[PDB]
Amino acid sequence: GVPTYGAIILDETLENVLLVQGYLAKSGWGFPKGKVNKEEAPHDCAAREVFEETGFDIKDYICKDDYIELRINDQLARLYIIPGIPKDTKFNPKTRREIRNIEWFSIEKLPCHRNDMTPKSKLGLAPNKFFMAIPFIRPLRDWLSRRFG
Ligand SMILES: CC(C)c1cc(C(=O)NCc2ccc(F)cc2)[nH]n1
Repeated sequence: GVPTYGAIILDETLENVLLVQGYLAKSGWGFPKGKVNKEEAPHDCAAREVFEETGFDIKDYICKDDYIELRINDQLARLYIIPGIPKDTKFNPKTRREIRNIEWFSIEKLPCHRNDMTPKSKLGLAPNKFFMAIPFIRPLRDWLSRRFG
């Protein structure tokens, strides 16, 4: 799998993160990210993907060592952490054929795991519209604890 790059954008309070919702297969909510182009630097891919999906340019704010990276089914996904973006920032995707909506979400109210269906005696996880974000949420909370307190 080809690596993906993106960002976790937080507001000034550090309470809220920016998620985007796409269409069809990508119909839930997740962090803005996408597939690296051949010969493209990770920081550049992240800024480009985030710019296309939200209209907000993170290039002046990316810090090289501040990211969270997960390998999920042998695909690397790296999200650069970008704090302090004002909640009144007007976000507008370029790619409005790909992005339905863009919203702030409270970190503390997002799930950091999906629920089972053990109150139904059935194996698996119930659907959750935050499926793509979920795996970053515990690591983000642990990273904010360390970096801030
Ligand atoms: C595979 C299934 C579970 C899935 C994946 C996603 C998803 O990625 N949504 C967020 C998103 C959408 C468009 C975009 F350009 C960037 C991020 N939603 N459902």
